[PDB]
Amino acid sequence: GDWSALGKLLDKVQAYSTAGGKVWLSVLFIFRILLLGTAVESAWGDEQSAFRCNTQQPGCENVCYDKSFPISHVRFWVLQIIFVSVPTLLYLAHVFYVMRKEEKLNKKEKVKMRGGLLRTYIISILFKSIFEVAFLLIQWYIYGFSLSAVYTCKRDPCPHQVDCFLSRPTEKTIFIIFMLVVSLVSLALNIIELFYVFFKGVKD
Amino acid sequence: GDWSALGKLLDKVQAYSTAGGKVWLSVLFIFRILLLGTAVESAWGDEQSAFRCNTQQPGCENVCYDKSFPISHVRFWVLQIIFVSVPTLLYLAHVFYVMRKEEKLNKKEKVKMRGGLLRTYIISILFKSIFEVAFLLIQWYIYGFSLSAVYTCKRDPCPHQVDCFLSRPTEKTIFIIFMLVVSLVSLALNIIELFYVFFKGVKD
Amino acid sequence: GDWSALGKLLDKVQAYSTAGGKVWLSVLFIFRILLLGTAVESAWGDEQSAFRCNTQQPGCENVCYDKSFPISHVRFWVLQIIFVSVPTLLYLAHVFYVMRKEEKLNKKEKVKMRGGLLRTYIISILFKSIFEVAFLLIQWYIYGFSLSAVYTCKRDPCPHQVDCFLSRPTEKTIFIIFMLVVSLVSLALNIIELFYVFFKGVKD
Amino acid sequence: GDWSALGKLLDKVQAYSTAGGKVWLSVLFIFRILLLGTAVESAWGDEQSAFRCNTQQPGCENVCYDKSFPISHVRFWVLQIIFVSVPTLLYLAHVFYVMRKEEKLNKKEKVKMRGGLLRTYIISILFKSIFEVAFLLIQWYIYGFSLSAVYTCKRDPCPHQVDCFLSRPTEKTIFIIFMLVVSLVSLALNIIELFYVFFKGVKD
Amino acid sequence: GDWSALGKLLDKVQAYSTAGGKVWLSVLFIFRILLLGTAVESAWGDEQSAFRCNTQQPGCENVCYDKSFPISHVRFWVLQIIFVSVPTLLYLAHVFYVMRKEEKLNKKEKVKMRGGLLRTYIISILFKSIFEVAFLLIQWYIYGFSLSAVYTCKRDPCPHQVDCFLSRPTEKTIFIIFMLVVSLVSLALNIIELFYVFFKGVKD
Amino acid sequence: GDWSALGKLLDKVQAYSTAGGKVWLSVLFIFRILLLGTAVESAWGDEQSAFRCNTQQPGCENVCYDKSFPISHVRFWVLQIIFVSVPTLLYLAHVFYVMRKEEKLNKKEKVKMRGGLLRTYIISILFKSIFEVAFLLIQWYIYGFSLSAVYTCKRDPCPHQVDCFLSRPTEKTIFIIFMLVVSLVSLALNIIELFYVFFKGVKD
Repeated sequence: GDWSALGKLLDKVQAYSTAGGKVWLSVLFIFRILLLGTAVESAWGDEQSAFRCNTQQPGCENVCYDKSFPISHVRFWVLQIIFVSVPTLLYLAHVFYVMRKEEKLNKKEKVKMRGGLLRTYIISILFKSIFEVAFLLIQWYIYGFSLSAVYTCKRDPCPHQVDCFLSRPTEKTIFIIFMLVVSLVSLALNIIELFYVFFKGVKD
Repeated sequence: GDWSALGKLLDKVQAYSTAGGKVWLSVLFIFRILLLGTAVESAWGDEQSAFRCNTQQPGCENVCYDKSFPISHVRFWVLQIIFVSVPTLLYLAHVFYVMRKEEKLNKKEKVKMRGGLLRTYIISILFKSIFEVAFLLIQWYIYGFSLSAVYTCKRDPCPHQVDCFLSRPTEKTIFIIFMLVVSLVSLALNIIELFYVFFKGVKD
Repeated sequence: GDWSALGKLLDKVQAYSTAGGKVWLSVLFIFRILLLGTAVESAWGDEQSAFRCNTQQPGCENVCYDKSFPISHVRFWVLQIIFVSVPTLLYLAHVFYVMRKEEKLNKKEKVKMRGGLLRTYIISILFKSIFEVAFLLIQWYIYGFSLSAVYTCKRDPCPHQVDCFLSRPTEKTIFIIFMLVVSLVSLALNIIELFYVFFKGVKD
Repeated sequence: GDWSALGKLLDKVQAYSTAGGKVWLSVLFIFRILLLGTAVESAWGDEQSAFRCNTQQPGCENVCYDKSFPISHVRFWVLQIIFVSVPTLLYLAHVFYVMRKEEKLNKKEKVKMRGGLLRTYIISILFKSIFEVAFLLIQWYIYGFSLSAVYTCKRDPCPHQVDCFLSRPTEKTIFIIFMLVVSLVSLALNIIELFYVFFKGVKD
Repeated sequence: GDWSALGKLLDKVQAYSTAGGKVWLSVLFIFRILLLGTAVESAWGDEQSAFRCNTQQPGCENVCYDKSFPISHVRFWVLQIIFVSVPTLLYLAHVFYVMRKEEKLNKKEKVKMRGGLLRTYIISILFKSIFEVAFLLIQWYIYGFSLSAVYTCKRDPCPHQVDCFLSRPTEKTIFIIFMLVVSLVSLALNIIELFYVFFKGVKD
Repeated sequence: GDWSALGKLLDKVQAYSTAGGKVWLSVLFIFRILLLGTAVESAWGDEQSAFRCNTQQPGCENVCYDKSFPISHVRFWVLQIIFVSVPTLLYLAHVFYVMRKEEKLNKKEKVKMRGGLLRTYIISILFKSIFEVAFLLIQWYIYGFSLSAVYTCKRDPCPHQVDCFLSRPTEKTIFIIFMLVVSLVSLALNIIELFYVFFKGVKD
């Protein structure tokens, strides 16, 4: 899919944010949206075609593939990258609205966070952090962080137990670890950014 | 398909609309057209190929797949997103026409909704609301909001009853719930926007 | 295929046409070219692969698929949208030529249809109307407006009669009805536009 | 393939050519390059996959498909549209070179075909005409203008005679007739353009 | 693949090169990069799928297809078009560097090849010529300029000799001849260009 | 995938870097990102489909294909081209920040590496070199630089030993050698660039 919608929006916020916001925008840009279109989208290509279980009964393969995979991981990461990118837009909307109000009000005759922009900023960073830890918790709860080559399936209308074999488990586990460590360092960067901003705000 | 037709049209209306109109345009932009191209278009890929019923008779699979699915859900959502996006264009057309008439008439020597723009605005929001509830009612009438893995098919030229097995029911039900809740909060946002505008119009 | 050839041409005519011409250009833009790329192009994907007749003889399927379908409907609509879009270009060419001649002639020292532009306008609308009714008549003559799921085929080198089963008849009939009603309201809009223009031309 | 190479070149010649050159550029633009990307490129999709002959011998199908088709028609039309578009570029190159020489020479202190531009113009139109009739003659010599559904193949390593069945003969014959009549009216337009230009050149 | 990297680079050299350089850039533009994306990329589509040898042993087909084809021809032409396009970039780099040095040095208070630009020019043309004849020599050494329909394969783990049948030999031989004659006239154009430039350089 | 993210970033650094940095940016541009989209992405197309081992047991092919290939080479090169392109961005970020600070500070009333830019420059080149040699060492440790046509597989649930046959080993080994020699000359260029810069820095 095309990812040139947000760019004409995240570029405009890359004019009047702090340096930690700029480097977080840069890592979100170059390490997630770029990685998702390039290679990790190709690896999930032959998802259901190469999947195979050892039986002769018709239609058991679809049920076992369903029970193994509630969702593919790519659409999970896309929902994650949508939900971590909503709650920073309203900060841009608020500063754009108050800049418009400033340019309206001053003519009846820089950037400095004061008054309420601190509040919007900290609740935006808090929402980003809690969405991050929520998505990571859900991914650990459902899938874990390893994929075995052999799966045991125990669902109707198949007989008692069947064995199924995936396709490319190693590469997928590698990319799962990679997206995990990217999410981890993004959370750590947000935490140290909020810590530095609060320290400078109590220092001034 | 390409979705860069309307953008050169919905951008121009994102200059002189109210804030509720701006946030509704933003959610229609980022949560529907972006979601439709990215991931939910991929999941309906192997629609008819992976579909399978348990028989030996030729050609029964096409009839049972037809009787199960009158339309795919993606084309239904595309028709929905067309019909909720027509009746806001004529508001832009009317304000563009009267702005042209203003710029023609004033030289023979902002934005403020007065006279008839209230009427066009409220009938546009009313048409959007009734189209929304009509599409949601039709989707509840035909499909429901859950998909069973096993379907029973009872059509000629197949014998009496046959069983059919779909592909990925869980992920599709998840995305159905997701589009449902997006439509619900869009309707609620339109209702509270019209309520606020009528309250300010009787307040002034 | 790419549809960004005409746009740099139909945009230029969307500067100096009447309001009925503008709304006809808008409906031709948003309801045909947009609909053709998005969803109805996907539904004709597995056209010949899913087609199947009940025999054991090799090669009968191609002959029966040929006799059922002289052309696919999508290429028929593309030829229709080409032939309804040629005879409006020469109006733009004529007004561009006479505007160039005006800008050449005036310097040797708006828009108002006078002299011959009425003639070009009415013959353009007449050609559009007769091409519309010709294409609709041909589509009714060959295909009708419904598709049965079962077809009886009676051609060599197959034996006497064979039965064939299509793929997704319901969705295709829905989209056929949709393109029909779009063509109908386009013809009605052109007729009422010409009626209004002739009434204003005899009123003045 | 992408067809946005020549456009940044045929647009520049659509500033200082005659009206017959402009309408020939317009028909070459809208009726060939647009038609080739949109629909007629889709119809040649399942070219070799759906092709089938009635035997049990391995590998005969490739030899019979080769002997039936020296080239597909689409690549033949692409070579035709390249060879009819080369010998008009050097006219633009010559007028650009002499316009550069004019702008160099005049400062040491419109368009009017005089001197040698007549010669370049008539040899360009002559080369376009002879390439057109050469390509049409070759297409009539090899293929004819009709496709039978059944073909008889008589090549080693197949036994004596075999029968082969194509895919969609009717639609392909329709598009062959269409490209033929487009080429015919292009040749007639070039001839009447050269006739009018020579008549005006002997009239002056 | 996308070929809009070099264009923003070969366009800039199409401002200050000689006329033979301009026509060589034009033929390299319109007859190679355009031809490679359009049609000849489609013909190598079903490369390995339609390939077939007559045996019952598993896996022999991959070994015989490997021994027949060290590389496909398209990737060979892509490497050729990279290696004939590197050694002209440094000429642009040198003239850009010395133009920058001129614009730096003159303000401390056209194009004319003098001093060392002759040397860079002749070694660039020499490198282009020797790379051209090297690639053509290698292509004649490995493949020849004709493809038989039947191939005899003599490799382990297949038994003694097997026969293999290609797909579309005639069309591929046609395009091989076409790329050959394009390379030949490019080499001849470079030779006559260098001859004319040296003749004018000894004439002055 | 799209590779037009970094371009709007590596272009901006191609304004104020040294000549060795410019030619390294040029070779990274034209010989890696261009080569990866064009041809070497096509050759890894039928990766798992054409792979085949000689057995009758179900599902052994996926396990043997997994044990042969931990990752495909293309995604390995993509991770390499990401990790060699991160540690040059912060140099641009630092010079942009200090140029902004210069333009802020000077108004309270070229490029010359002094103070700390030397330090950032040498640690950037050092990080690029060590990442290059690390990736090359890992590729030599896992794969080697040759691919045999026949592989012996010794994993459960297959019986004792099985033989597997790849697809196109020769072309893949050629491209492996090609990417190897490109990486080698990139490392050598970085080394001689740092040597020249340190020699000029101790010369001044």
